[PDB]
Amino acid sequence: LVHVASVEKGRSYEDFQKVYNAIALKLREDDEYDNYIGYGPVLVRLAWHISGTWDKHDNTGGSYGGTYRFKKEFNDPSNAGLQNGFKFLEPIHKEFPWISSGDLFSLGGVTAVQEMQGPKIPWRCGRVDTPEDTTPDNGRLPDADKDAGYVRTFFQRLNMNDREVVALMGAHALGKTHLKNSGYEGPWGAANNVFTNEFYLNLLNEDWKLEKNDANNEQWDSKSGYMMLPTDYSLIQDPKYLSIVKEYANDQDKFFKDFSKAFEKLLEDGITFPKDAPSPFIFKTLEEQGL
Ligand code: CCH
Repeated sequence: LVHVASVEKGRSYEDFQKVYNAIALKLREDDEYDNYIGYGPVLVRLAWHISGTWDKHDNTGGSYGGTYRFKKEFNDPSNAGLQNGFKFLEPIHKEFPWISSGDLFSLGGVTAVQEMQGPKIPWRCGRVDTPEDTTPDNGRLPDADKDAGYVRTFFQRLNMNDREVVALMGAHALGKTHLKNSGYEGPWGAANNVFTNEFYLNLLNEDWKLEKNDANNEQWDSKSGYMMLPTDYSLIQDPKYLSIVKEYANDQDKFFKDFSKAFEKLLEDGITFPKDAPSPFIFKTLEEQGL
């Protein structure tokens, strides 16, 4: 399996910037979502979910194919709640029908992060919609009631090392868990719609109590009213993870750089970019454009 990136016929950066801007404008507009959190977080999760199905062993899954659009993947239990992100993007697609699905899903994640004050994430176009037949089976996404060993092992399937894993996990500063969706309830911090290193700070500074939730699952609860998943928690239980956690808790800049690189990589896994492919684009935020 080889997935070669093929630029949408006759489209350029400017063409992408527009899709970006549309998404960005809509985020700005549809702010009531999830008790005023906004769709930022959900879009970041969508991009990660369409990308986390990848399997470095046989190259199946990953963002390339836009397979999320198919029932199999769409109805994946680990995907519960992602439909709100889809529905959000649907009109955008209608407006820009020439964009491939994988390109759209992934671009919304990039837009989200940058509009939420995150770092700039270089992005590449070229994903090609694939047939229903290429939809990976359910079960490729990670479970939350596990530990560091599970996490290390899991992430390896996507080629991510310790550092990448910790960086990537800081995405948990955003949004929250929802009982009805995953069997977990509560946010991980206070500024849930702004990109910061809050995650690490929380993990290291709160007084966490393990408790069972209404779904009968364990989670670490803080007095402040925050929560952490077992998998999140495991980042402080593991010696190697822990020092990275500390480094990020100490330097947001470092965090941002590392996050940026890992996120791109995560979104570009399983894809082959020809020599003549354009460089990755760095989009301007609304604010940078005075819009
Ligand atoms: C870089 C992206 C990223 C990584 C990587 C990543 C990795 C992990 N995630 Fe996550 N995720 C976000 C981004 C990332 N997460 C974001 C953002 C959300 C918030 C969504 C929302 O607020 O609707 C978000 C929500 C949840 C939910 C809540 C679902 C609900 O709505 O009820 C669960 C459970 C959960 C489980 C795990 C586990 C397990 C892992 C890996 O081990 N994540």
